[PDB]
Amino acid sequence: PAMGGFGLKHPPPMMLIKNTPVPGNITSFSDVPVSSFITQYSTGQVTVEMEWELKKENSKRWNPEIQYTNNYNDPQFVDFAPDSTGEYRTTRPIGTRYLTRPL
Amino acid sequence: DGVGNASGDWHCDSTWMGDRVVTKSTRTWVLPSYNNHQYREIKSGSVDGSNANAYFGYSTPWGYFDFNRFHSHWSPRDWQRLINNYWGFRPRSLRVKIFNIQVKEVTVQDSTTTIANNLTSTVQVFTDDDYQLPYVVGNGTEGCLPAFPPQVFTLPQYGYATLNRDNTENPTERSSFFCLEYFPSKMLRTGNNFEFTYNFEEVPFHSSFAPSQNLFKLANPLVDQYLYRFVSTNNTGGVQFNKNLAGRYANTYKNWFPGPMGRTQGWNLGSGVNRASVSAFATTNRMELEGASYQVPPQPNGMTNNLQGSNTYALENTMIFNSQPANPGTTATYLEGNMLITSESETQPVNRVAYNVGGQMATNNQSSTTAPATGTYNLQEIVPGSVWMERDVYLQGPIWAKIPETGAHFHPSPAMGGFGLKHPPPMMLIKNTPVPGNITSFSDVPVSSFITQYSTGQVTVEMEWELKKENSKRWNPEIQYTNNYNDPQFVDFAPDSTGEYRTTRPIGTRYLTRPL
Amino acid sequence: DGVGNASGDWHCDSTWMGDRVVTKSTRTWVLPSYNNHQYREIKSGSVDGSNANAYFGYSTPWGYFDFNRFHSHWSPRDWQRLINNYWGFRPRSLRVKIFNIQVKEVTVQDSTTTIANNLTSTVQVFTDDDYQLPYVVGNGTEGCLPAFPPQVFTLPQYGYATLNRDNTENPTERSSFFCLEYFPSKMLRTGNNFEFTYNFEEVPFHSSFAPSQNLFKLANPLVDQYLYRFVSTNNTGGVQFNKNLAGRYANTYKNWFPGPMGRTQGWNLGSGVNRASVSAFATTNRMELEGASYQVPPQPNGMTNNLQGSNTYALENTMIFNSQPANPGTTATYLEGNMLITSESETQPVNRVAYNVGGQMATNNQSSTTAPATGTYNLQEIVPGSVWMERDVYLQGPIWAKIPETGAHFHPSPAMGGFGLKHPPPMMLIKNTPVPGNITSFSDVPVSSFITQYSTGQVTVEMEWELKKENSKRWNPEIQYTNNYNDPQFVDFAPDSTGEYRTTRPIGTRYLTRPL
Amino acid sequence: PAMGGFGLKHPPPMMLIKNTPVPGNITSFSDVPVSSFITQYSTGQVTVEMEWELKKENSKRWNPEIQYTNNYNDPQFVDFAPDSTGEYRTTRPIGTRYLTRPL
Repeated sequence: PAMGGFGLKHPPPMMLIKNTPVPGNITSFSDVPVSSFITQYSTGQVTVEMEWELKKENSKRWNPEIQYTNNYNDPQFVDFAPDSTGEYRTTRPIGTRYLTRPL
Repeated sequence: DGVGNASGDWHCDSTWMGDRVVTKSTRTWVLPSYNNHQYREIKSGSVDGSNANAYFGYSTPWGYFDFNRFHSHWSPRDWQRLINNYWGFRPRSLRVKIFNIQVKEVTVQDSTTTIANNLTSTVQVFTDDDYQLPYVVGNGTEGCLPAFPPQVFTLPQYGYATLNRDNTENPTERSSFFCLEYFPSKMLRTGNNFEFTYNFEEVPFHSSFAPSQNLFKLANPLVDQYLYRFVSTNNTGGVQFNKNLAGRYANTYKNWFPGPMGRTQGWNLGSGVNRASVSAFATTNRMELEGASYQVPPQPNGMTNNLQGSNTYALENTMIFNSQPANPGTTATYLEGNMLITSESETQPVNRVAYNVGGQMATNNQSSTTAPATGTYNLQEIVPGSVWMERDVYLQGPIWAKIPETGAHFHPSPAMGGFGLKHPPPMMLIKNTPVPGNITSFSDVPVSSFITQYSTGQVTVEMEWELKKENSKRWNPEIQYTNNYNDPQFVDFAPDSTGEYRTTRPIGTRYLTRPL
Repeated sequence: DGVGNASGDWHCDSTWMGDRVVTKSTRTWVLPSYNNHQYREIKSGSVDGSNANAYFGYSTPWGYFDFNRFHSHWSPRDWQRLINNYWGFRPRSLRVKIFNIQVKEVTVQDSTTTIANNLTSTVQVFTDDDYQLPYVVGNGTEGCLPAFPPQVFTLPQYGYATLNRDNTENPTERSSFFCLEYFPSKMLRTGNNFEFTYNFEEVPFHSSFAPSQNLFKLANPLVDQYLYRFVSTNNTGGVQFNKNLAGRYANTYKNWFPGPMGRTQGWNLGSGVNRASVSAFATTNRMELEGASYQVPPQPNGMTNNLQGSNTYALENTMIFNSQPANPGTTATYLEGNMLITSESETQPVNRVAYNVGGQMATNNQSSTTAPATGTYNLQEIVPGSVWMERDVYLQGPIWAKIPETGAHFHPSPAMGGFGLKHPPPMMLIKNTPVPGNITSFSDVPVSSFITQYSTGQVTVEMEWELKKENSKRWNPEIQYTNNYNDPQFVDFAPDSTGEYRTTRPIGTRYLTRPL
Repeated sequence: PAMGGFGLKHPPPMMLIKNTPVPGNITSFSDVPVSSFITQYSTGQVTVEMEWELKKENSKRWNPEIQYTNNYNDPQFVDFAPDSTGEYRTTRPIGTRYLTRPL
């Protein structure tokens, strides 16, 4: 895929969810479908557990490598943390290539 | 289990079984929803003209159980039974239980504020068993299980300070954020309960006895020493000696020395004039750290803040409690009449007096032309063959402290008293799981409207303590902690006419004596 | 073992055993001490007016064995036996042996330069089996085992380029240094030997046959197609069709297409006028990479550089060898008479001609007012149902290339021919262990005076190849590679009067034919 | 130890080495010790193999940590590598504390 990631023939199936409808007060019969419902919503918890397999880095480079590091000159707030308002901050995209390999 | 079945029972007790005693306490707690479910980054600059006051940290929406006060486990009367009969004690195990939970939803429509219970809501609970979070429990802060069992308490909010940059409110690239929802926790509905056990690591017994002898006068007052001492020079400069006589303790040779001391200022309580209109801060004992100046009460162990039968107190070497609990952030000026000022006068035979100089020593080299000169010192640290007594534990004081992980420490015994532990009883955190209000459309922006609610429940703590049996051969009767009041107007350690619990005195731990 | 016992024997051979053939080669190598035992950081700026020439890297004091040329394993006559009889072949295994080592010390005192052998000196040897080092072997560079067995060769010095910054000589924070002494190696004294085996990964057979049919004329010339084709519009604009007749290949419907092509410039060899006083570079085919322009011979697979029976060559789609080995860094201007110019004319029935346009196609939309227009193209990449022939292997050419590790590639077959391997025969590095000169005092500064020395020894390579038996039903006789010279003045592929090995022609691999 | 490292009661024993003396041409007897030797030196290889035990980092910090990283603005040469002369370069002391822990 152009946007990155794994391309799958059969990816993690979609999980759909909905609130089962509950009819309001209906006093007479009609062949026309019910259109008045009790308004409602739901909430809950969801847990996702993923196992990932890793490929161990096996280099013979002598000198030290580049690493992703928390480097900020005079931070006004901690990055990747909630600020004074409670809203989560993120000031930079973190890619994936820091280690090197000879071609 | 279910809504109409109770998840646990009430246990308050004390079971003495020889070498052990087991205490049980149950209390009723209430938990507010803190911060409205969110983390906030809290901070401060230089407050009250001191940048040691600056910090940077985080408040969380979690609350925690804190039972690190002796009165949370001991009744006044069991405490008396302990300090009048044993030479020491130490904690062995801990068992905690949270049960009978009830989540209440609060709705304030049209100023009616009705409280209904929500049978389907949860509270999350976990214990930080690997000490991965900032441990805030053993630092003399409020929010512990109350002294008196019928009292209902509010759990305090968990928060912590991390690193600030240059004594300002700003963080550093090393400041850390800990998300507590990033630990595994249990969820409890109204029929559920949480249970947790812990064993303390072998620690030394607290020493609940006072020394019956003075450290500098351990020689037999009937025999002379076979050692001599330099006493002067004759008109020509030749040195002269004199034998150390029997009972002349001012001159005998000593084998052991008193513990470390750092002079503190002494003030008079009750009768006894002090300097008028003083402002303590400017002249208190300080330690520098990262460029800032901090007060360091109660000073390090090894001194005595009071000399028996005297009203002079080295106030900063003292633990000062209030006779009652206070409201948050009070700036009232309390007087001696409101306090429970502790005294360590029963360690004076071994610990130096904090408001006096520690001794003196040679300042020059005498010769036919110069006379020997000496100069006193105000501080003196550890030397080899030094002995002192640790600070005492009070019923209204702290049981343990976590020894900071740094890889290097000396004699891990906390300044405020109690046991110093590498791995102390883990923190137990708790919070009301958030429940969203009516949300009708989708948004990628996080939900910010919740149903307001709170919880309440019971908590039981069960601690096993090991005792060290007193084994004296003293002939005459000892001093004992006793209920002695001249013309009581009310019973102490009991509820008064209003229903509020009274306590007029700090109860330490050293009544029994021992020869050195 | 010992000084007076030989550590191995001489093996040169070829053993044909049906479906397999095993070649063995032994050569004598000499190894100079490179750089005087030290690593140097080598670099270049923009040379010859091209910053694609800039680099940054390291030379090391190691040398390596390179046997990635066919003539290192095949004699001219065994090569002929292979290309006249088989349809394909592929490498199966490799076994290498280094033995009979001799370290020589060289002393030049008073211009006498005497060579003595040093019985106690070592050479270090290792193979990079995990491909942790820059693999420089399959890039058409010199220093392979020689074609002719009696020749003695010098091992080349290992060096590599890493990343340079912005087409300049400077490194980047990603440039890496590899210390080769940081791998485990064997040490060999004059009685020792080194042995190493390897198995190739299943690869496709090389195709050593030429197509006996043209790809666009696979239909039976006797039958018409049951498909029709648009041939015009009548005076009103209505469309008209015509049946595709028998043998009218210019119109039949096709199922398959020729391989990818990128137009290259065509030049005439021998007879055939070219533009006078030209400077190729300015107009050669290029690819940009990191901001620089690189020439890319021999262009990607799928084209033919020559049309059989013609003297026009798409020179940059061609492998050009020299009839003999040259000195390092020669800037001489060779003429056609000195070269061994290869031709891929036997793939013309399937591969497009590199110096011609690749075809044409619709450029507009016809209507009552506009006539259909078409435009030719100069490049065309892969389409589905495309077929082409890979480049041929020559006796004087390369056997394999390492496929670069990037996680994404298409049809890993090297432009220069041969097998593309994920994990190719590991590099074998070798160096003379340094021996310090007379050092009389201590210094923390590394020793810089060494005894000068070199080594020599024998190396044996044993490769097993698998063959694909030719299974034709052609009736008439085939084309074969044959020793045909009109009035020879010397025998080709033999030493001349001087003792130097002659080779006047590149010997490819496609003589046998097959119907498509 | 003030300079850092491990303080040992019984540290890795000292390994001493010397060239055994070889007397020059001595033609007569003397009770006086020989003082003329053949001058010589030695050389060889030395291999040291150390096993180290590690303490695995077990943090619950959320935001990213500080890491030692190869960061140079406009390098003129690779650090911790041989330069054009062949001499090994090192422009910075590399300590050991990058990870953090709550007290």
